[PDB]
Amino acid sequence: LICINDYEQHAKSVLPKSIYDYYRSGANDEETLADNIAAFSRWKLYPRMLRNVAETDLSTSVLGQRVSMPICVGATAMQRMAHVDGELATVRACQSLGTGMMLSSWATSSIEEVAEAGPEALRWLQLYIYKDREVTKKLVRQAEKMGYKAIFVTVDTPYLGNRLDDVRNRFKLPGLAAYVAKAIDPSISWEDIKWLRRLTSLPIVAKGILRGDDAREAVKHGLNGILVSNHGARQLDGVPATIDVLPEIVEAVEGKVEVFLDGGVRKGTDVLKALALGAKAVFVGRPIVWGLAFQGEKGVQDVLEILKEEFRLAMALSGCQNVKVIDKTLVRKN
Amino acid sequence: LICINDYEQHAKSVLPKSIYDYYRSGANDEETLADNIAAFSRWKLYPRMLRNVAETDLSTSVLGQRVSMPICVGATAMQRMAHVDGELATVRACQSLGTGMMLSSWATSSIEEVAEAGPEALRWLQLYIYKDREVTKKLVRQAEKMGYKAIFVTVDTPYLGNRLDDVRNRFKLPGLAAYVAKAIDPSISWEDIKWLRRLTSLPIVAKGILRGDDAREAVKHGLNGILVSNHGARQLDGVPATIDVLPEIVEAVEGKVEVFLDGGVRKGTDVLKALALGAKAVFVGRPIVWGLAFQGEKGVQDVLEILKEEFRLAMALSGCQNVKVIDKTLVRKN
Amino acid sequence: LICINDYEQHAKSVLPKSIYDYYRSGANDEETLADNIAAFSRWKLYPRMLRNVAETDLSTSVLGQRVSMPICVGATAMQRMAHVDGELATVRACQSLGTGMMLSSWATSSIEEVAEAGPEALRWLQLYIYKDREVTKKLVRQAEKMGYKAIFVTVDTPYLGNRLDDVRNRFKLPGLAAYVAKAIDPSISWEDIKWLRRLTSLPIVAKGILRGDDAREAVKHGLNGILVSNHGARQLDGVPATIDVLPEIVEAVEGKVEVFLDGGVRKGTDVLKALALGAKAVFVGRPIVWGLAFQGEKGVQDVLEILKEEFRLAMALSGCQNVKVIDKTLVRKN
Amino acid sequence: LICINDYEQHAKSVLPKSIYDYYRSGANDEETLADNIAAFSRWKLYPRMLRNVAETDLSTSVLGQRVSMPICVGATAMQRMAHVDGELATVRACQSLGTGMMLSSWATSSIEEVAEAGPEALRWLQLYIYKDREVTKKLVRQAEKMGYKAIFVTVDTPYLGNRLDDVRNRFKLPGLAAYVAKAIDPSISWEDIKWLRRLTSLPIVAKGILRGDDAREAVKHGLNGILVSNHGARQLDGVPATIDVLPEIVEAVEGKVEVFLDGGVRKGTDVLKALALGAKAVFVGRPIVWGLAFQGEKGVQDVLEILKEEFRLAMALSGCQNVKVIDKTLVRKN
Ligand SMILES: Cc1cc2nc3c(=O)[nH]c(=O)nc-3n(C[C@H](O)[C@H](O)[C@H](O)COP(=O)(O)O)c2cc1C
Ligand SMILES: Cc1cc2nc3c(=O)[nH]c(=O)nc-3n(C[C@H](O)[C@H](O)[C@H](O)COP(=O)(O)O)c2cc1C
Ligand SMILES: Cc1cc2nc3c(=O)[nH]c(=O)nc-3n(C[C@H](O)[C@H](O)[C@H](O)COP(=O)(O)O)c2cc1C
Ligand SMILES: Cc1cc2nc3c(=O)[nH]c(=O)nc-3n(C[C@H](O)[C@H](O)[C@H](O)COP(=O)(O)O)c2cc1C
Ligand SMILES: O=C([O-])c1nnsc1Sc1ccc(Cl)cc1
Ligand SMILES: O=C([O-])c1nnsc1Sc1ccc(Cl)cc1
Ligand SMILES: O=C([O-])c1nnsc1Sc1ccc(Cl)cc1
Ligand SMILES: O=C([O-])c1nnsc1Sc1ccc(Cl)cc1
Repeated sequence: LICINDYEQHAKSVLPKSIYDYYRSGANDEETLADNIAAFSRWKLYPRMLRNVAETDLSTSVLGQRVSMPICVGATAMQRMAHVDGELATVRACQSLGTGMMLSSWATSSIEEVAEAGPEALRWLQLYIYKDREVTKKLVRQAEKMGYKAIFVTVDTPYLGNRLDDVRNRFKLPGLAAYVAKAIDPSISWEDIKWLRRLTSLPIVAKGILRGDDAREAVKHGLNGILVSNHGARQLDGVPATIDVLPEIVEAVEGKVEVFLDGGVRKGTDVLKALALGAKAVFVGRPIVWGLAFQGEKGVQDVLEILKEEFRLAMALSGCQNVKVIDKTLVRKN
Repeated sequence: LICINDYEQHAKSVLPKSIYDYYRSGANDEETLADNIAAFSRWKLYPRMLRNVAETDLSTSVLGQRVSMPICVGATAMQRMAHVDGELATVRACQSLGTGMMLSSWATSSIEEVAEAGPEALRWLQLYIYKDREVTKKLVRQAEKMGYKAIFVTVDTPYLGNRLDDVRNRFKLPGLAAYVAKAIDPSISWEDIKWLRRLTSLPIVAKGILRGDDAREAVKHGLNGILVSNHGARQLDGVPATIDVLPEIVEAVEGKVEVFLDGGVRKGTDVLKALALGAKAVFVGRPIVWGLAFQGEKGVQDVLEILKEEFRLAMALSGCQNVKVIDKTLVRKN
Repeated sequence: LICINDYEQHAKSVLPKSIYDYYRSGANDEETLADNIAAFSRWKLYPRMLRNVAETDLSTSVLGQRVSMPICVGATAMQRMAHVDGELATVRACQSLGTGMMLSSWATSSIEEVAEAGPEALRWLQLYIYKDREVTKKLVRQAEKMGYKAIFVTVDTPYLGNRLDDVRNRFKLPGLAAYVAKAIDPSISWEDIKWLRRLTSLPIVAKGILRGDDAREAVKHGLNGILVSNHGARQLDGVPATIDVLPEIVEAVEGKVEVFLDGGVRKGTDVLKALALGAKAVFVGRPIVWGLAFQGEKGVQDVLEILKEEFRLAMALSGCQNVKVIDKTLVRKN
Repeated sequence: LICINDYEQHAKSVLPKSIYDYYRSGANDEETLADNIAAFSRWKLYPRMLRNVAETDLSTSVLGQRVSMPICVGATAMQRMAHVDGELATVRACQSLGTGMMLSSWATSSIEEVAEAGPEALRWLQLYIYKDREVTKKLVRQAEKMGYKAIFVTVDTPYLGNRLDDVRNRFKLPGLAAYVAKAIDPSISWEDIKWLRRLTSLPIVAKGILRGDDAREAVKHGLNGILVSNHGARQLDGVPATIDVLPEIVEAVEGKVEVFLDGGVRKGTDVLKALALGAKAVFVGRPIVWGLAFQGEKGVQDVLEILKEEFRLAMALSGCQNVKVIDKTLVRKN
C-alpha cells in the first residue's frame, strides 16, 4: 500500500461496520473531524533551495528521550478489536522503528504485558484522574515500575463525547458513555493536577489543551509539556483544528515546555508543518489502527515507515538536513 | 431518534409536501435559510479544561422569570397542521421541561385554550400591531388576564415575505400574502411602539431587529429586550445569519436589556455559541414543528430534551458548570 | 412563471441550442459570468424596522427623465432571433411599464421602427464609434431626430470577446468576430470621445467602464454618466463582478455624474443592493431576451413586473418608502 | 481544437494511461497541481478603456534575445513518449512562432540533434548539477558550442518528488526516483552555484525558486534571472501556486534580474496576469506535451498559436498595445 488513506479503505473492508465506525467517528456533526485534515491544506510550505540535504537526519527527542523521528504513536483504546495482537503489535513496531508509544487507558492489554512485549521501546502512559483516586495512583506506580518514561494526563474528557454512529448501533467488548461516567471524575480541577504532580517525578504532559491560558496554567503547575489535541475530534465538536491552535499555544508557553500535536496527521508534510509551527513531535491515532487492521504488527510498521519516508522527503525538499533547521518561515497560512 | 435533523426527515414523510414546504421554506432563493445554519459552523469553540463540571446547572431566567434552560419555544403559526393537538401539545411539553413558549399569532388555538392546557408553563405572546388597533389592544388585555408574562412584537413584517414554494402549490387552512396585507399595518413606526408601551406594563420584546441602531432605538423607547431574528429566513432574503448580527446588537444595547436569538438553532453547541456571544436565551422554531409532526406532545418533549442534553454536554466540555460562567472568549469566528 | 430563472429554462426549451448559447454565453471559461450572479449573494442586507412603508414609491429618474422604477432594459443585439417581434415587443413593454429601453447596435429593427412602436416610451441608443465615422454620425443624428434621450457609447469592445460556444457551432443571421473587426474601430481613444461630445448635446453615457481612473476621465471629458458594465461577462473574462467594482466607481465620480449598473441583475434584492451602493438605476440584459422567447411582448412585460414587485417588497422590508431613502448602510460585504 | 483544455482530453485518448498519468501528475495529494490553475482565477483584471489598440504588438525579449511573445516552451523530459518526433517537433514549432524552447534534461533527443532541427530557433538548456560534475561541465560546453543562449539550473530537486500514479503502475523507457538519486547530487549548495557561475559567461537562470530570500541570494551570486516555478507541482506538494509567490519574488529582486513564471498557464489571460505582476515571460509545460500527443509539430504550433491569439485579445481588451504598457494596476487579488 502506498499512502495512509489506502489503509483506511482496507480497514473498512476487513472490519465490521460497528467497529470501523467506532474508530473513524468524530463528535456530533464531525465538523472538527473534517477540519483536522483540511487545516493542514491551508498551511502552505515555502521551501529553501540549495542547502546540503545529503544525509537527512530525522532523529529528535521527546521529553529528554531520543527517538528516530518526530512521529510517535498516540493513545487509542481497545486495539484488539482491530487485530488479535493489539497493543503488543503496536509496541513491537515502535521498537523496530525507534519511536515511542503512548499506551492508552482502556487498553486491551495490561501495562505489564506491553512492557514485556517491547522492553526496549520508548513507552509512555496515558491516564485519566479517576473518581477512585487509588486507581490513578496504582497506574502511576505501575508505570514507574514497568519502565514507562512519562504520564500523559487527558484533561478534555470530564464526560465522553457524543459520537452519533456509536448510538445508532450499540457497542460493547469483553453504551460506552456510561462506563466513562462511572470511572472518570468530572469534578477535577487544577488542584487535582497539583496532586498528580506531587505523586510522581516522571514528566507529566497535559493532553488535550486547546487554549493559551490553560497552557500557561499547565506550565505554572509544574507540568512538562502540552499535547495540543482535540481528542481526534471525538469530544466537543466545533473546536478548531489542532494545527490552527498550535501557534497560539506554542507562543503562550514561551519555550518553557515542549509542545506536541495530534489530530489529522496523515502525511509527511503534515509532520513538517507542525514542527515548523513549533511542535517538537506529533502523534498519530487512527492511522495506527488502520495499520493494525491490515497486517497487525507489519501493518503498524508499514504505516510508520510510510510516514517516516514522506517526512524525510518533505524535509529534504524544504532544505532541512535535520529537525533543528526547521523554522517558522517554512509555513504561512492562507 | 438521535438528533434534530432526523426529526425533519421524519416530518417530511408524515406530512404532505404542501405543508412540509410551508414549514421548511425561506424567502426567494433561501440564501439566508442556509446561512442561519452555516454561520454557526464558522464560530469555533475554545473550551477551558479542568474546571469542576460535576453538577452542570442549565437554569437561567428570561425577563425576570426562571427557566430550566436557555432554550425556549419560538412562535410558529398554525401548529395544528402538523398534529391534531398543535399548540396544546407544545405548551404541555414546555411545562414538563420548565421552559417557556411564545404563542404565535395565527395560532390554531385560542389564547385561553393555551393558558388552560399549560397553566403553570411560562407563556409569552407574539403579536403584530394590526391595522385595526383594537385587535392588538384586545390581545394584550387577554394576555394580561390569562397569565402571559411578556409581549413579543414582531417588527420585521410590514408585508409577508415571498416564499417560492408557497406560490408553486397554493395553500390554505380553515394565498397567505393577502391575509397579511388586510390585517398587518405596513405604516407602523416607533410612534406605534410608544403606543404599545403605554398600553401595558408587561415586558415587551422587539422581535426581528437586525441592526445596532434599531436596537438602541428599541432601548430608547422603553422596551425590555431584543430578539435578534430574521424571521426564520422567511422575510427579506440576503440578510445575515442571526448568529452573525448578534455581536453588533449585544454591543449596541450595552447591557441595558436582555438580548435573545433565534434562527438556525439545531444543536446544543449552537445554544452555547449564542450565549457566549451574549444572548441570554435562544428560541427554536422549525424543530418544534418537526417534533410535533412525529409524536405530538412527546415529539416536542423529545426535541427539547435532545437539545437540553446536548447543551449540557457542550457546557460541560467547555468547562462551564453554569450559564453565568459562559463568556465571549469561548468563541472566535473564522 | 414565478421568477426570472424559470424564464431562462423555458427559453432553453423554445430556442435552438445555437441561439440559446449565443444569448447565454460569457467569454472563455465564464468565470465572470458566474461571478456577476454570485457577487450579489456576498452583499448582505441590513434592513431598518418600523419605518412607514405603506405607499412604497419606486419612481426615480435617469438622466433627467422620469421612470417608474430604477430597472431599465439594456442593449442586447438581434432580438428577433428570440421572437418574431423582437425590439418592437421590448419597447412596447417598456412603454406599458413606464421604464426606458436602450436600443442596441445590430438591432433587428431600425431606429425609426422602434421610435414608432413605442412613441411615448423612454428610449436611449447604444452605439459604437465605428471605423467609418459617418455611420456613427448618422446614428447620432437619427437618434436626435427620432426622440431618443441619450447616447450610450460602449467603450469595452475594441475587438469582440472570445465566446467558446459561438465557435463550436458556427452562427449567422440575415463568424461574428469578423463583422466586428470590419466595423468597430479598435484605435479609438479619449480624443474620439471629445469628438462624440461636440457631435451632440444629448446626454452621453460611457458604457463598460470598470476602473476608477477611467471614470474620472469620463467625467473630465464632459460625459453625463457611467454605466458600470462588463458587457454581460462577454468580453474580457476574469474581470470582477460589476456589483464589486460599483463602489470604487461611485466614489471616484464624487457625485458629479449618475452611475448605473448592469450584469447579474435577476432579483429585486439585486436592484436594492446596487442602489444602496450608489447606482441610480440598473439595466437587465438576458432576462429580457428570456421573456421575449417565452411570450414576446407579454413575456418582457411579465419579466419587468416580476422584478418590479420583487424590488417593491425588498424596499418595503428594508424600511424604504422611496428610492431617496436607500443608503450605503443597507449593505455590507462578506 | 478551440482551447488548451481540449488538447489534454484528446491526449488522454491517444496515450496509454501509464504515460498520460506520468505527464499529468503532481506530487502526493496534488494540492498544488490544482492551485496552480485555481490561483489565476483569484487574480482579477481591471482593464483600461479607450487606448489605441489597433496594432497590438506581442514581441518582447528574454535575457537580451528577442521573442515574438512572452510565451516560451518549458523543459519537460521524455517528449518522444508523446510523439515519435518529440523534441524535434517542439523546437521546429518554436522556430515557426519566433519563441524560445528550454531543452529539458533527460530529453529523448541530443543537444546536437535539437540544435540542427531548429538552427534559427531560440534555444536554452535546462540542467541539473549532477554528482559527476563532469557531466554538468560537458553539457554546459555543448550548449555553448551548439548555440544555446542560456542555462536554466533547476534547484528544487535534490530528490525526485513522490508522484502517486507513477508508483501504482511502474514506469520505464529505453522506478524513476532511483535514476535521479544516482545522478542528481542532493548535497549541492550556493557554493556549487558559484562554481557554475565561473564555468560559463552564458546567462544562468535559477529555476524553481519560491522564496524571496533565495531570490536575493541568486542575485547576489551573479545569476541572471529567476524562474518562479514549483516544478509543475511535481516536487513538494503544499507549496503555493507560482502566480501567488511571483509578487514576493518580483519585489525581492528589485528589478536587478528578469523574473519568469511557469506552472498553471493555460490561457491568454494567465499570461497577462503574470506579466502584470512583473514577470517578463512565462513558460508552458504540459500544454506542449498535449499538443505533441495530438499532432506532433502541428499540435505544438497550434497550442502556441491559441495561447498567442488569446494573449493578443486579452492585451487588447485591457488597453495594452504592447507589453511595455502592462502594469501592476491591471490586477488585484480577491
Ligand atoms: C479509536 C480512538 C480511541 C481513542 N482513545 C483515547 C483514549 O483512550 N485516551 C485519550 O487520551 N485519547 C484517545 N483518543 C484520541 C487520541 O489519543 C488522539 O488524540 C487522536 O487519535 C489523534 O487524532 P488522529 O486519530 O487523527 O491521529 C482516541 C482516538 C481514537 C480515534
Ligand atoms: C412555520 C413558521 C411560522 C412562523 N410564524 C411566525 C409568526 O407567526 N410570527 C413571528 O413573529 N414569527 C414567525 N416565525 C418565525 C419564528 O418565530 C422564528 O423566528 C424562526 O422560526 C426561528 O428560526 P428556526 O425555525 O430556524 O428555529 C415563523 C417561522 C416558521 C418556520
Ligand atoms: C445577447 C447579448 C447581446 C449584447 N449586445 C450588446 C451590444 O450590442 N452592445 C452593448 O453595448 N452591449 C451588449 N450586451 C451587453 C448588455 O448591454 C449588458 O451589458 C448585459 O447584458 C448585462 O448583463 P445581464 O445579461 O446579466 O443582464 C449584450 C449582452 C448579451 C447577453
Ligand atoms: C512531464 C513533466 C516533465 C518535467 N521535466 C522537467 C525536467 O526535466 N526539468 C525541470 O527543471 N523541470 C521539469 N518539469 C517542470 C517544467 O519545467 C515546468 O516547471 C512545469 O511543467 C510548468 O507547469 P505546467 O506543466 O503547468 O505548464 C517537468 C514537468 C512535467 C509536467
Ligand atoms: O475516544 C475514545 O474512544 C475514548 N477516549 N477515552 S476512552 C475512549 S473509548 C472507551 C473505551 C472503553 C470504555 Cl470502558 C469506555 C470508553
Ligand atoms: O413565517 C410565517 O409563516 C408567518 N409569520 N407571520 S404570519 C405567518 S404565516 C400565516 C399564517 C396564517 C395567515 Cl392568515 C397568514 C400568514
Ligand atoms: O455581446 C454581444 O453579443 C455583442 N456586443 N456588441 S455586438 C454583439 S453580437 C453581434 C451581433 C451582430 C454582429 Cl454583425 C456582430 C456582433
Ligand atoms: O517532473 C519530472 O518528470 C522530472 N523532472 N526532472 S527529471 C523528471 S522525470 C525523469 C525522466 C527520466 C529519468 Cl532517467 C528520471 C526522471
